[PDB]
Amino acid sequence: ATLKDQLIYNLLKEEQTPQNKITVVGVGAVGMACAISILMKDLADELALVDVIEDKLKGEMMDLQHGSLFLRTPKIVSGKDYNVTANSKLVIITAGARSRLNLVQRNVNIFKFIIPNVVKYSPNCKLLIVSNPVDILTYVAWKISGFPKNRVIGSGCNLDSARFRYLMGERLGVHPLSCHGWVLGEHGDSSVPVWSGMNVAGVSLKTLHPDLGTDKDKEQWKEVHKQVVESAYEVIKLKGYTSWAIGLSVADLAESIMKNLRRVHPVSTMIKGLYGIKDDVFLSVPCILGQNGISDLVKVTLTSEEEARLKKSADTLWGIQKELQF
Amino acid sequence: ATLKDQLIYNLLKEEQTPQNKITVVGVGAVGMACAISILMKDLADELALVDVIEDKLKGEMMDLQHGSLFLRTPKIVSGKDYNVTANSKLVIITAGARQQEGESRLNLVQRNVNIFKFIIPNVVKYSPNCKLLIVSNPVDILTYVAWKISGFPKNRVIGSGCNLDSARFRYLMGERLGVHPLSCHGWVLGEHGDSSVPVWSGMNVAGVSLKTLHPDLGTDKDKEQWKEVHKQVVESAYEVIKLKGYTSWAIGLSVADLAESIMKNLRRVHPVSTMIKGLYGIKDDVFLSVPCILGQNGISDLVKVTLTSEEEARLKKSADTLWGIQKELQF
Amino acid sequence: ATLKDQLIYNLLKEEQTPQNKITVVGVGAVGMACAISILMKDLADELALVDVIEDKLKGEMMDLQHGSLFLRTPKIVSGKDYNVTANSKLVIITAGARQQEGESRLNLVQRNVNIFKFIIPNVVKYSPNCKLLIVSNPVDILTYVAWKISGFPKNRVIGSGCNLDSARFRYLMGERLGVHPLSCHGWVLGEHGDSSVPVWSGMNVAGVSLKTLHPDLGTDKDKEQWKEVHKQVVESAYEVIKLKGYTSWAIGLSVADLAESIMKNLRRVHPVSTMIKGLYGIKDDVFLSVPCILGQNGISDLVKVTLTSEEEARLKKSADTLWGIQKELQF
Amino acid sequence: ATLKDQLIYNLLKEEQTPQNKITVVGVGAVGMACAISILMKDLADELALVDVIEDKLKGEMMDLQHGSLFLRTPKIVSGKDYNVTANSKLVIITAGARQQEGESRLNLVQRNVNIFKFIIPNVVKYSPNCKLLIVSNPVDILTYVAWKISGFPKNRVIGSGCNLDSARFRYLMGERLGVHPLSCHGWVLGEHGDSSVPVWSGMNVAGVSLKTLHPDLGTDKDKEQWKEVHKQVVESAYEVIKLKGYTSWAIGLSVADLAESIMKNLRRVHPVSTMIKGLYGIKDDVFLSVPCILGQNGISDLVKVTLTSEEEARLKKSADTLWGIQKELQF
Ligand SMILES: NC(=O)C1=CN([C@@H]2O[C@H](COP(=O)(O)OP(=O)(O)OC[C@H]3O[C@@H](n4cnc5c(N)ncnc54)[C@H](O)[C@@H]3O)[C@@H](O)[C@H]2O)C=CC1
Ligand SMILES: NC(=O)C1=CN([C@@H]2O[C@H](COP(=O)(O)OP(=O)(O)OC[C@H]3O[C@@H](n4cnc5c(N)ncnc54)[C@H](O)[C@@H]3O)[C@@H](O)[C@H]2O)C=CC1
Ligand SMILES: NC(=O)C1=CN([C@@H]2O[C@H](COP(=O)(O)OP(=O)(O)OC[C@H]3O[C@@H](n4cnc5c(N)ncnc54)[C@H](O)[C@@H]3O)[C@@H](O)[C@H]2O)C=CC1
Ligand SMILES: NC(=O)C1=CN([C@@H]2O[C@H](COP(=O)(O)OP(=O)(O)OC[C@H]3O[C@@H](n4cnc5c(N)ncnc54)[C@H](O)[C@@H]3O)[C@@H](O)[C@H]2O)C=CC1
Ligand SMILES: C[C@@H](Sc1nc(-c2ccc(Cl)c(Cl)c2)c(C#N)c(=O)[nH]1)C(=O)Nc1ccc(S(N)(=O)=O)cc1
Ligand SMILES: C[C@@H](Sc1nc(-c2ccc(Cl)c(Cl)c2)c(C#N)c(=O)[nH]1)C(=O)Nc1ccc(S(N)(=O)=O)cc1
Ligand SMILES: C[C@@H](Sc1nc(-c2ccc(Cl)c(Cl)c2)c(C#N)c(=O)[nH]1)C(=O)Nc1ccc(S(N)(=O)=O)cc1
Repeated sequence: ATLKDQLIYNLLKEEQTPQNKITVVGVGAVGMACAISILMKDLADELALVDVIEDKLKGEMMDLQHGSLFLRTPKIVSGKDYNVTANSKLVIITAGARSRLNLVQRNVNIFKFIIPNVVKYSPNCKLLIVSNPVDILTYVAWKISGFPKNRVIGSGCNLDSARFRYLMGERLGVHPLSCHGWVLGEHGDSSVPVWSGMNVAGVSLKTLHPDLGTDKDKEQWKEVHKQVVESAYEVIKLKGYTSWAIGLSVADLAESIMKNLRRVHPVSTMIKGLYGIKDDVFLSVPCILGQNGISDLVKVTLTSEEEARLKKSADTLWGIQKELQF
Repeated sequence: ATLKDQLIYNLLKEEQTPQNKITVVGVGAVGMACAISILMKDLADELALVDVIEDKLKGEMMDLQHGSLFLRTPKIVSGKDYNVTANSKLVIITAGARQQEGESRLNLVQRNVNIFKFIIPNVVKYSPNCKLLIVSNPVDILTYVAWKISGFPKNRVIGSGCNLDSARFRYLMGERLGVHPLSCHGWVLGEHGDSSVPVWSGMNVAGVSLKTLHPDLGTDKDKEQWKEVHKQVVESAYEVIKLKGYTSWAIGLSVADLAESIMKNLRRVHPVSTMIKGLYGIKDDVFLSVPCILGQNGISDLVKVTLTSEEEARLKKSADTLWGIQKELQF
Repeated sequence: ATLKDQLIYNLLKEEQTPQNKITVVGVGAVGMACAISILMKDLADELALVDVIEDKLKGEMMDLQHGSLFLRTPKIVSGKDYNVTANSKLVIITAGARQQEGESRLNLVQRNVNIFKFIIPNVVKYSPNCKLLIVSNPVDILTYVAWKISGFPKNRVIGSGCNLDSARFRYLMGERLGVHPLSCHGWVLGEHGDSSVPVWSGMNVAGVSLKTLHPDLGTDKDKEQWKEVHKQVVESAYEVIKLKGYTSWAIGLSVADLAESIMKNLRRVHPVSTMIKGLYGIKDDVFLSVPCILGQNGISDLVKVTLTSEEEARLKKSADTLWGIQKELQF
Repeated sequence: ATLKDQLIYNLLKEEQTPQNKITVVGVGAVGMACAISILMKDLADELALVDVIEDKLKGEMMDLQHGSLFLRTPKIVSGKDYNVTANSKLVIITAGARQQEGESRLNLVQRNVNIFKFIIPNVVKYSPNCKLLIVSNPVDILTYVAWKISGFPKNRVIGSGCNLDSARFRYLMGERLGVHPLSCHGWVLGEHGDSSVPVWSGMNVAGVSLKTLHPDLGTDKDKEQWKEVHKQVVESAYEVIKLKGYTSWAIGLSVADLAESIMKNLRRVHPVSTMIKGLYGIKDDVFLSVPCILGQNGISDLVKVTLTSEEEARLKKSADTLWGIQKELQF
């Protein structure tokens, strides 16, 4: 018989449906950073990669597979066909392009193909949307998939808040893990730094320093949030794109989802009902993440100005959204 | 009183050196895969990055920094100037030209040797007690070059070598046998390149010799053509390069595997590029992979593999080929 | 208008079924060491503890829970009633009675049978599809007992067997050679404890066979007395018990390693106790350790190790002894 | 030659000191919990254990060693003689007496002072530059004793203090809110144990102050009696002890978390016991818990929490009480 059969006696020939499977759709810079970060955190027992560029997709799969000895994810697969994504617990969408409106429409056209395919093979997965513009595309994925809002999550301001805490820790000489602060609302340009919640060891910086984040602030802490916004552009300008930070951010979200941790993360969720907002829009607020996606959200007390900014974002997003062609 | 002063009382200042600093030279596809892997393995308390392309360097540094919340490495720095690398315990060199589709790693010698002539003395100046881990291709030749230029004892000059080839081999073995690569044991030695040598005589699962079970294993007569598995290992980089343009993730993980053994003084055995003079009647100062014990002083010991007459001939051929190249280098 | 409602808006209250649940039955030193190791390796999303000693049980649960901030297992439960164990992927049995001075093997085994007669039906009731991992001694016999009572297929009943014996062997081997145990390979098979069998032919570093280098290895003509390494594997277990009263840490770590392969579907090879009828020469329903492929279905395959005449005879004798005892048991 | 010499060619003999060494003094339930958690977090390249009970010490050491295959800490040692602790970066003291029937609390305190009178000089002798982490109770008093005896600067003497109390508080908060403790923020400061102070103003999720949302929080008029949460923090300490006889897992995990920040120079903030003279009107040499930045040189900075008059008066009362005891201790 074969060497295998001489070496190994078989008790039974499998095979179970995937138990802890994650799919990443789009193997560009962001998708692959998510993939490697998820692999090194041992979050999945099966990883599937999808893309439309077939040679790239195969080469990325093979590169990862060659590192199998150093990982604890025993099955890595890829394909243009969504059959490879069947029974995923979590499906991460990083596909797309990176004026504006026509760009949104290009990514919407992409989602019109991707989302139905995802749902067909994993009708009960959680969807985590990373593609930009992320808040708008999370709404698009929600409408197309027909999923309940708990199962559709935008990476949203998780990255923005990580940047903010990195910058805060640099200023204070404290690890980011111990520097707490929340950036909410729209990802990117219009995000909102919640000054009232910035604290170390529960000590409110705003209470110590009333001018915190105002124009008159002798220390111009507002510049920290300015950097949060601008640093996103600077990284793209410097290396051409961003990958590592978003990959790590996404793996953190995936960790709460896959392990049912119920930690709180600022991610994009359907916010209709809050802050005078009455349109189907997705904005980041702090959400409890677990095996059922977003099960709960924190109602952050916002100032008048902060609420106004979220409202303005909602209006803008809805304005774009009600013109999109599905 | 500033906000910081209101919030935090300082007991004492003055800086201290990092305990476990790693530098990566070259922030291209390979350097950054090494960086992320090392970061996610929590091996370093400081990571330094160096490159000659200043915008790319700063951008890569910043991208990693923005991921700090999710890491356990509190300081990430970068610069074109090697002062950013001072006091490194381990310095990983990934800079230089890579082989294009259909090009041999051996075609990169002039380019990369010349780059090493600038890099290595700079590294040594700022971290005279570091271990050097060479990744740039052709890796065996460049380990020899790094060793010669640095003036380090050879224990502290390590080539990533066949750790990756052996990983690939065990991956493919595991796919054939239906076993995780961790449980499939098999060694690929010699050149990290076309002349590498699969040690059929040592392949096993649970200590059961595959060659004993299957005498034709690895030969031309083999009905299961296991030699094709080694051919796949040889061709793997070329195939991945044809498909995605370069290789990155597997070598990044391989390097982090080696870094872990060194930084944590594990004394695990890995096939890495080192001087093999004195083994198998080889008299030249040739570098290529054999199994080595890796720890805090780098390579402390070599494991002497018993090769068949056929395996030993192939290894000697690999050594002959590589020494033909090394010997013509001028320093 | 409770603080919770002011603070948190609930989107839905649904389902909430554990996806990666593990139960430990028995919270003595072994059970709790398995528990802490499993927690620190992030293997489970829910951990359940069962024992008949209620105060001890609640105390252990609370002590683990108070450490929740430092763990990534969000739900830890306990109870004397098996409803707490519902929907476990893996159920680890460390419960049983300790042998009394002068008590016969049969009397001790029978008491454990009687204990398993209460435990196993309750486990099966609540997790009909779980894998069972038996740790309780005598482990080879009690693995058989759990298989008989549960009615589970062979693949889902696993004895920790010689997993710990082999880890001890590799520690001792590593110490002699100055190599990390990860890189020292060697297999102790058959009966856990006194009658275990060291497979000298498989002992190697980097695929280099120690027996081939040193043909007297393991014999009485061996001037280096490598046989003493296996004698230490056997004696070290008793020595630890005499010194600290019990063993806990090493068994905890070994069980966590098995749980990792099972929970993550790794298909790594481990030396564990499995129903060995029809193989290695044996015709009775007995469980002994051989290298087994472990993953999400428990033991899906096993490795057929080539044994010397002596090694084979030792396994056969163990099988004869085990069946001699088992055939007298009252179920 | 020997088998070892046939198998392995040595390049280097010269060994080097362990570079990230941790010692645990006292191998009771607390000490061994600290040990296993530190081992499973890969914080140390060498672990030393010290106790006065020789058989127990050796057995614990061996049990850990036997688990080496599953660990990344290549050297574990033990001894009654403190030479085994030489060159430790961090030394964790969990050694203590047990109060006896009829014994006064002050008498028990002095018996632990007498224990430290022997331990601390020995630790200082072999690791004059280490950080001391005091866990032994009464922890705040004994941290002062260790500081006084050692002559170390305040940054290198750290009491476990309210690290555990705070972890318990966050666990309980998390249960009430249905949120992971990692995302539930709240600080218990001052004295470890009975007289600890829950800082209501700092309790939050996502930076949303519970005290602002719910002004009655932490008062007797609290319709939800959140004060009961802190009551459970103190009460649960006694309940675990009553139920299982001692506490181990939670303290061990909390100590490993502190060790992680120190060994990896993270500069995270933890509630630990430190010299507070000069704060809150306190003018005596007393150690109480406040949030401290922990890194390579121990406590480099502390956070100056804004406290209510009532909260400030509790710490002052605690300091007066502790000083009154300390001035009467016999050194
Ligand atoms: N939410 C956030 O914080 C961040 C979001 N991003 C976004 O992530 C997206 C990707 O970024 P990059 O990876 O740098 O772009 P990229 O161009 O390198 O990769 C995109 C990949 O999507 C693939 N793709 C295109 N159409 C597809 C389809 N119909 N099905 C499957 N795959 C398809 C492309 O072939 C390409 O490989 C962009 O939208 C970018 O703006 C980037 C950084 C941060
Ligand atoms: N040992 C192994 O198994 C593998 C080795 N490699 C080798 O690694 C090397 C790098 O590959 P990639 O990162 O894909 O190339 P890359 O082109 O993406 O990056 C190379 C980087 O080296 C930098 N560099 C060039 N000269 C420099 C100097 N004097 N100082 C500092 N930096 C300098 C470049 O600016 C560039 O950023 C190649 O030689 C490649 O063949 C690649 C894969 C595997
Ligand atoms: N397979 C191996 O390599 C090793 C196996 N062991 C075995 O593991 C077993 C446990 O060891 P220890 O924890 O030290 O003993 P232990 O006596 O400290 O703990 C046993 C626990 O089982 C509980 N128990 C008894 N009857 C029960 C029932 N009907 N249901 C639930 N729980 C019950 C006891 O109350 C006790 O808490 C022993 O049989 C020991 O020999 C120990 C070391 C190694
Ligand atoms: N700070 C905290 O949050 C907590 C502190 N603790 C304290 O930790 C200490 C230890 O707790 P357990 O491990 O349960 O006590 P234990 O009595 O079980 O173990 C104490 C060990 O200290 C050893 N020891 C006594 N004198 C010694 C000496 N001169 N040199 C070396 N070792 C010596 C004993 O021999 C014994 O092995 C106690 O003081 C306890 O109160 C306990 C729980 C929490
Ligand atoms: C900081 C830039 S960096 C950046 N931005 C974009 C981007 C974002 C939004 C739009 Cl509308 C367009 Cl056209 C491009 C792309 C891309 N692609 C990219 O690769 N990088 C960014 O992400 N801006 C941003 C603005 C609004 C939204 S939202 N609230 O409408 O969802 C999302 C993102
Ligand atoms: C090394 C001791 S340490 C030890 N051994 C025992 C033990 C083991 C077997 C028997 Cl038959 C008895 Cl009566 C006691 C107990 C217990 N209880 C204990 O607490 N510690 C041991 O586990 N021996 C052992 C012998 C035979 C078997 S088997 N092949 O029959 O399953 C399993 C183990
Ligand atoms: C909740 C008990 S649980 C407990 N408490 C004690 C204990 C604590 C304090 C004293 Cl003064 C005495 Cl005599 C015993 C022991 C012990 N041993 C034990 O094993 N468990 C506790 O730890 N109390 C405690 C009180 C005061 C201090 S302080 N601020 O004066 O240092 C520290 C701890």
